[PDB]
Amino acid sequence: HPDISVDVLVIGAGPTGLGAAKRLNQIDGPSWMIVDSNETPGGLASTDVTPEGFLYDVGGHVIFSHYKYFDDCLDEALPKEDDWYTHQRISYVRCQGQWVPYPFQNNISMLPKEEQVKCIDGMIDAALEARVANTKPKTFDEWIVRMMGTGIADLFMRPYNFKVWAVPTTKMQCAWLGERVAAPNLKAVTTNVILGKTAGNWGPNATFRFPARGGTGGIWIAVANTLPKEKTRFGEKGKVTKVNANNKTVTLQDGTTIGYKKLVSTMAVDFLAEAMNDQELVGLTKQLFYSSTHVIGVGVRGSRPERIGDKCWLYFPEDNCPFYRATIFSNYSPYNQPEASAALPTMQLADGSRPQSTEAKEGPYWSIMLEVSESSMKPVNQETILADCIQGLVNTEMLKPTDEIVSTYHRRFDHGYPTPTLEREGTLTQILPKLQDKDIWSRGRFGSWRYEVGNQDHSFMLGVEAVDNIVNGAVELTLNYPDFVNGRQNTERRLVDGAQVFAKS
Amino acid sequence: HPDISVDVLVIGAGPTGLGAAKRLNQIDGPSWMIVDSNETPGGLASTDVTPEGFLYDVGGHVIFSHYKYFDDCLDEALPKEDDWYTHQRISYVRCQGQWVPYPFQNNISMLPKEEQVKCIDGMIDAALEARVANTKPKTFDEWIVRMMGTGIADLFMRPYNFKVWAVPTTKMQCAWLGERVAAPNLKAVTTNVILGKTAGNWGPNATFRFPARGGTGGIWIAVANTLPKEKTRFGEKGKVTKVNANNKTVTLQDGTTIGYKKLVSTMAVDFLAEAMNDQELVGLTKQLFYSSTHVIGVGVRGSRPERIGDKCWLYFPEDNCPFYRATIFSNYSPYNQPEASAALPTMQLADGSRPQSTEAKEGPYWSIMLEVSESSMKPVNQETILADCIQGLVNTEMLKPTDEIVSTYHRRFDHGYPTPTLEREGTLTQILPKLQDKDIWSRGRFGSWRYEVGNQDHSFMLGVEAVDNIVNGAVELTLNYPDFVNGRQNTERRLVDGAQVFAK
Amino acid sequence: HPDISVDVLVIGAGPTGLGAAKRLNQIDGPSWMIVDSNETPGGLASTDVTPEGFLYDVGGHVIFSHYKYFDDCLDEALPKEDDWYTHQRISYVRCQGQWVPYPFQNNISMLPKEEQVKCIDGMIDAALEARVANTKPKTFDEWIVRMMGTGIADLFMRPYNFKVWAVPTTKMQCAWLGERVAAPNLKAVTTNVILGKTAGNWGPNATFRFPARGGTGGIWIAVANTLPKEKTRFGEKGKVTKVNANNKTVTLQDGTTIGYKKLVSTMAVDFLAEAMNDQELVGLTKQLFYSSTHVIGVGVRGSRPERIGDKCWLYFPEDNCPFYRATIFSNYSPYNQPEASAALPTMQLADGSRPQSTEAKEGPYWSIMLEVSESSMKPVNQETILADCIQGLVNTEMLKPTDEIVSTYHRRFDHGYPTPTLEREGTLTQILPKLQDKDIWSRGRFGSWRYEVGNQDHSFMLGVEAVDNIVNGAVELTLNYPDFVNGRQNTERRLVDGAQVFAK
Amino acid sequence: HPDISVDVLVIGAGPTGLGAAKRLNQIDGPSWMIVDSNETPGGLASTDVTPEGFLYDVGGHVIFSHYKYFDDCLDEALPKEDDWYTHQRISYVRCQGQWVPYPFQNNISMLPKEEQVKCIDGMIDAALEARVANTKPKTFDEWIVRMMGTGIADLFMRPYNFKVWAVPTTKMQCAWLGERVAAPNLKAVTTNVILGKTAGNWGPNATFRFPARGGTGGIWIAVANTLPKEKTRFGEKGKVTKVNANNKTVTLQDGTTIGYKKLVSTMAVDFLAEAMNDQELVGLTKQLFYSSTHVIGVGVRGSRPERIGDKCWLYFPEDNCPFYRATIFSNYSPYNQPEASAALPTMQLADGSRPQSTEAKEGPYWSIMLEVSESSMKPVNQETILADCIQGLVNTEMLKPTDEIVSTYHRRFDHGYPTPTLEREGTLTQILPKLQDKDIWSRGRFGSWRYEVGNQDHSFMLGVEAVDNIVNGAVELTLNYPDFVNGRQNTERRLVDGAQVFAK
Repeated sequence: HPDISVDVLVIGAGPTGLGAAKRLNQIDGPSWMIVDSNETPGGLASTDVTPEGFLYDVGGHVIFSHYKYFDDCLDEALPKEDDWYTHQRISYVRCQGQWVPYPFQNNISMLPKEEQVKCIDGMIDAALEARVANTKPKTFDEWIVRMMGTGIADLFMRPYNFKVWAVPTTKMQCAWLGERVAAPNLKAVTTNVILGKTAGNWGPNATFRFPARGGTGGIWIAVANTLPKEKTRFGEKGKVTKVNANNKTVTLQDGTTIGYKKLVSTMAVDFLAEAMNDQELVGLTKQLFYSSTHVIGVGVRGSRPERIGDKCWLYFPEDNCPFYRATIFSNYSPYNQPEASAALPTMQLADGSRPQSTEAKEGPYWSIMLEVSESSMKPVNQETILADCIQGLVNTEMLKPTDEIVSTYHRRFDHGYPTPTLEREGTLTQILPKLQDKDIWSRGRFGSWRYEVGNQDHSFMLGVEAVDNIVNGAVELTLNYPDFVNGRQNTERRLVDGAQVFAKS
Repeated sequence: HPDISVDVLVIGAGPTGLGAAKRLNQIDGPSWMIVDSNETPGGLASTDVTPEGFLYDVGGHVIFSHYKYFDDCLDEALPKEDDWYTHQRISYVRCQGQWVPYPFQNNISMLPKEEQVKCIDGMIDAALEARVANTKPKTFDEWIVRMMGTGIADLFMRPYNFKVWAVPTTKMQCAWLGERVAAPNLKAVTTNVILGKTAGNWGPNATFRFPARGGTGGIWIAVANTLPKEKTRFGEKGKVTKVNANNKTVTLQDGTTIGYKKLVSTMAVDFLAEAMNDQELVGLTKQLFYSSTHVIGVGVRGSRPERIGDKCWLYFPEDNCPFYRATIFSNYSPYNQPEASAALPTMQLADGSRPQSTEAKEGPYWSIMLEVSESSMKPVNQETILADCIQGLVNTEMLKPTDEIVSTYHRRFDHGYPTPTLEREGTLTQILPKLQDKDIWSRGRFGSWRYEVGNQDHSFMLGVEAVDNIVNGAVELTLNYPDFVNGRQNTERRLVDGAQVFAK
Repeated sequence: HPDISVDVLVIGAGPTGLGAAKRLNQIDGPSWMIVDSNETPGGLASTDVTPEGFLYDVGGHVIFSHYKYFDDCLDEALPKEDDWYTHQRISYVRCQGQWVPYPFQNNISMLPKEEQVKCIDGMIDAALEARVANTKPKTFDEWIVRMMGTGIADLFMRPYNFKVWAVPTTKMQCAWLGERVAAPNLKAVTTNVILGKTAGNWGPNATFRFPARGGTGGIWIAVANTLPKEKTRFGEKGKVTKVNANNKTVTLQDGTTIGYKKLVSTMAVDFLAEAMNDQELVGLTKQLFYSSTHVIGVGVRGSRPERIGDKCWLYFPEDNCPFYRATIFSNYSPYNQPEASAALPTMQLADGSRPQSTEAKEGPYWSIMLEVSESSMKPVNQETILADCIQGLVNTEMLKPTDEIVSTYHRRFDHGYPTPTLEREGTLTQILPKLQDKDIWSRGRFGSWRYEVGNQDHSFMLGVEAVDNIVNGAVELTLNYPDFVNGRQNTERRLVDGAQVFAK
Repeated sequence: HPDISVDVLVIGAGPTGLGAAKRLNQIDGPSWMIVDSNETPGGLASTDVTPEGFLYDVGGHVIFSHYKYFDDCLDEALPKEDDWYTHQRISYVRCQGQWVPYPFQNNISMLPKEEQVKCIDGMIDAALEARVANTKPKTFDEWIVRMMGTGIADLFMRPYNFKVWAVPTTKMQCAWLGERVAAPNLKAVTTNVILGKTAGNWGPNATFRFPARGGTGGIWIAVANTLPKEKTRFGEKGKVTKVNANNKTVTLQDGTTIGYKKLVSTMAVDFLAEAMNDQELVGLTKQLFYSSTHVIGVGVRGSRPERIGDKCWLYFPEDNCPFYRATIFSNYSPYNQPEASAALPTMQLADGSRPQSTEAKEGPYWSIMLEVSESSMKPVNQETILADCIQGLVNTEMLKPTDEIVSTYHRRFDHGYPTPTLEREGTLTQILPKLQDKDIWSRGRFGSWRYEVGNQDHSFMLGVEAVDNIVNGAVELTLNYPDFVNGRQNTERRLVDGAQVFAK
């Protein structure tokens, strides 16, 4: 008999595990327990802070919720109106010395005329081909070129996606992008070129909310806090080392054994296979491809520069900088960096030179967060990446050579992005049924390895739906039908359902 | 304070209400109650019997299940292997003196060659057009011509569908038919013509199961039997006469009042509106269109004729008979008609004449079930419809003039088919949400009026999913995404879920 | 026995008839003569002069030669270098206050950005439709929209062409436009829009040459001058009044009879039918359609305005003026109007006011030539059309209100354009072969009624090829295959062929 | 000064040179002479005879005339109705043991069903592709697959054309096939399949006429006989050995020199270049591809076998025989072989064995004429080809092993077909204008090297038109616009034109 026994054991307390736990706790039927090897819940949705007081998420983290249930839990966790800040979804593509409003194709009036001609000519070819198309695109690359035409694809989506995924667009699938037909909106694009007009895809109703304090990681701490503490086990005490799927027993690092009837595993599925000592699953899961993420944070002295303005996130297809995306994290919340009266010495100037004075001075401060990808196809020199990113900041005109840097941050995350390669589904449809046959619901960004349902809200719901499948026979819609859950507002499932209402009387 | 109070009240004990009841009874959380004006549950999935012992369902009833939950409840209700008979899904189209295996277009090799030419030419036009199509069809008719071409459409789907829906194909939407692109499989059609082959869409894996006894109605009586009797109110005592949506109170015919928190109503939504005395809802529901169904049953003396054989259901596009579909109901089960030893006099010959003898004679017996549609666009002479059907049976060579008829059945069901008119959705998206905001889940063949999810399994699951939405925040998938539930095996929800397992 | 007998009689001495005559004269085999009711040859390619000394062609006449034969004869007729002026083919469309270089679609960068959007959107639609099109356009209108899209069609080709043809574009065929597929060059149009480029279809190698003196009429007088006079009969003496096709006899105004073996008739075919007293043919020819042309000329005091510059011809789609086309005729030759030292009083200002001073002042002078169409579907008030045109010149900013007009000209030509109606070919198929069988070669702008081969060179060659068919069994290529002759440099036939070289 | 001088010198008295001569003789203007290395006029349109009396053309020669002028000259040459025989254009494709009527695709009902399925499926692919095609095919091969689809292309046109051209279909252009859009008539093909119908493209309307005597060679002998003898120089005396283009002098075998103003050369343009000793042209003409033709004749004892019947010519795509085409030459005229009473010994049986008796026996007789192509890409063993052809006849069931062969004929023609390779035009547009600059009209099957205008009627007209260009400035339409001349009835040019009528 094992040290402790529950009906449903949840491994991991990132958004996915927390979702499983939130639904288990709501149902309050079967006994359950959630473990995590980290004392702080949140997983990849956590937040670090430098010794100098600059918070950084694990790269740009921006919530768009497809589910009311997710909204219910965020609201419960952070209920005050000043627990959040609201911003418009402002993004740009850095291209040939310009900040081009997203979406790129609707804004190429900013490029030289000769290049506009090439772009439009390419999209004309794409529109004429789309008119007689009778096949679906088979690769990400085909999808890109059919949507954009060659000239536009070459400027942004092709080089950008390589810098993101660290694999060529020709080696990726495109089903994950959804069911929308790959075809240009030629009229929209030429209309903006003719009018000499720019237009981003944001406005008063295209907004997101960011937590006032603690960064994204604050959300999950708050959510976790709403669970019964005695049913949680976070820290070294909660680190799983072995899973005997046959005995439905899990062994933690401190030797504790847990018996379960159903397992919800949100750890990376390749780590699960190793922990199960299953050679067959180990074999299969090493067929899955992923990239690592280097997050670099740069704290800068001064009020926010006019040139940065209200920008939120930014895309970098060009090769004059190593990052694919930058986030003006200081725009998300004034509490993401020290207040103006806090004193910090300048560490270096943006151009790498030493400051004239070593003395500590006041702010105000602003803050840039950058992401660099790494794969077996795209190596990252960890000893020079910070300095190279900072050089990239000068090259892209985000910093002047003279800008004062008061804080740096660099961290490498081994499992960053699960790759939508051509082979992914072929591999997943062998792995998941084998785990399912053992009453193991492997779910999450790396639990189920599906980027298209790999955001915070998706992950959370993957955990919720896993519990709902386990207990109520619910369809696991997010897991199996990304296009379905993404094409609708999911209003039916709520933090308070009829069940708990009727029970309370 | 009303006479009774329950958390969830279910109106109607046809397949839909029974689904609601079964899910409620499984969850066993909220209190609930199910009422019906009929002593026998089943609704349009019931079975009648003539005084001579011939059973008849409400027209051809053949189950194809999309849901394990449904199978679970059917197995629970009728657990024995001898409770069921298995049959292949054998259907034909009567056309120009021949029985053409379904699907029609794959079997036009049976028609005269000149006609095959016309058919193939039309489908060639449809293929070339589909090659450059970039719009979806907007009407049932357009959908048909794009799938089949003009020649084929005119031979079967066009005239047949008018006989079924009792409204022209140009007046119906086509979304209900699924997301599949409207375009011909030219190669499969020409291949069969070239090889001179016929081929039905059945075989050892395209089967269905039919209850050994009591006809389709027997399923629902047995499913109803698994419910706690004290939670059911069936008969005149359970006939709903008034619904007060404001006070969440229902009043039965015998004056009984029932308070509810949530209402699952499976009666026809136009009847519900009337019971609510809600004049706005009455106006909206009057915008919906439906056809009535005449079910005609004919019991015949003799061993099953070889010309009939293993046929199960049959389609009739042509003018020489008023029915759109016939079912050889005696093939579905030997208990659908009297044993051979049963003595019965001949009532008439199939040509309409009086029999030579009035003496009761033995069988064996076989049995034909026919359906005729009626609507405001397609009236039917009620007084002659039986005799017209019988003459139709002679015209199509299903009966010989000399065949001996020993039993007849005819019943008109006012609400037969909810019609997928062009207008249906615009009207429903006004009705269903308005009812929803009053905490009324109106669901089922006429409860929510969507034929594409209007079979027994769909109906049953509409009831299940309505309860599951009310209690467990489930998505009402069947109701809102026909294409979704119909395109997969719905395996997740079972009669015993983790919930009930952990409970013990 | 008739007064005169020749092998080949040529009726009419405009370009077509003179073509016939030049070929007959070069071959110098069969006997022949040529008649015309006018003393001065040239037909609709003649030139008038006002009492004030301003020349006017019969509307805008610009030669583009598709044939070396035609060149040879023009060079023979006018061999001196200073017999000609050369100009670039500079044309513009007047639109929304702007002179838009031709071709219009390549120059819409001159219009407001909002107009450009509408034009490009329209042309995108046409490009996507052209990608799947598998029929040819049936009407001029279809052809226009397929080529240009709606937005561009509506700004220029549609309204302009109604103003020209005096019938709606929907009533005309489109084969006469040639064999090019009706489809937009979307890339070329969008590229010029993107670059903000304008670009005319002219330059150092897109030129025309114009006669130094006598206007276009000078060419035909001089070509006619190369024929032997005794084979000509021009004036009242040569007016044909009767054609007896069966007796191969023609009667002149003065009673002279001329017998012929072959007849080349270049007068309007409807006139020919009347002269033939052939009611079958009168009936048929009356089915053809044509428009009348009002040629208005305006002589203006002053040096050529900068706003006018080197413009040659100009198109006017808009309804702020009655003319469809203006020509800056004073740009074609300095001898189209008086010398600067010539004194002329001002007849009126462009604003319509007439000054009290009759003082004759000197020049220099410039000149505008205008055309207004008339037909049964578009009447023209002959009494006001001059003043309306002049006000149109003010509306389009060709003239200032204060400009001083020193000469006016207005003449109506009954047969102006032979219209390419939908019915034209059907009707000509009944007419031309009927005449052919009577040994009558009816040819020319109204002789054979085909506008696409109705220019001076085409006409000339229709006459040449008629003779060549009569004498040498040549194919009448220009008559039957406009697309053929228009798509190549016709170099083979020359004023001096091998036959004449060897004969020496 | 040269031994003899003329305005126009014609080299070669095949159809092309004879066409030039006929027109010169008719015009009777410039002086002229025609020479040939062969005492008998006709070139590749001549006829041989075996010692046993069996006539053979240079392969199957069947006249389809596109020109009235050609008809005129043939009718002049052989004016009696009994100078000609008329036959329907009857042809078949030998495929998988069947004689499939031409055109092949309309008759695939004769093939096994599973193969019909493959053919139709391929043509369906081609039809759907043609529906969205926006390019012209670039190779003969692409043109074939677009017309026929893969399956049909593979059975006939692909393998057959390799056997004809002795180069792959992928190495040939396709413009020579005309302007017709490359697309299948899918309905025509499916219809005959569905109906199980076969039908050739012949009937009482589709006929040809063949000379009663002397084979095709007899036409040209008779036409040449209409020329003034004194203006012809045929035989060893007429063999051109040198051409001095600069001096405009030709040198014959016997040393005679002829001066000309204009040269119409109908010899192979590669031999012309050699005779001109022009190294630039010799290099260019060596870039032209051509195949050699082997003609095999087989005379057989017996009345015409039923299996052969009224067949005229036959196509052989398959590898079980070396010939690409066979002609039942004995069907063209009873005078193409000895009369029945003529006695001839049997030379061998079809299976190659000796006859039982070596004595002469009577007919009747019939006759097969066969064509085998040869090129650098496809060698022919000259020593075994006769035997291989005869075996092919047995393999194709044209001869029984027992049939008695009474005559054999074999002859190799080095210049057989001028090949429409991808490069042909690039080369010819360099060669022809250079010759044209030296007043040399190089014209004919190998004179101008264009197969699509390489028949007897085209060749004749190439010469006629060459003269007409030289003397009358006519356009050379046949030479430059094959599609134009082949798409019309050319009725204008006659053996007696107006010119000759007016002269008398």
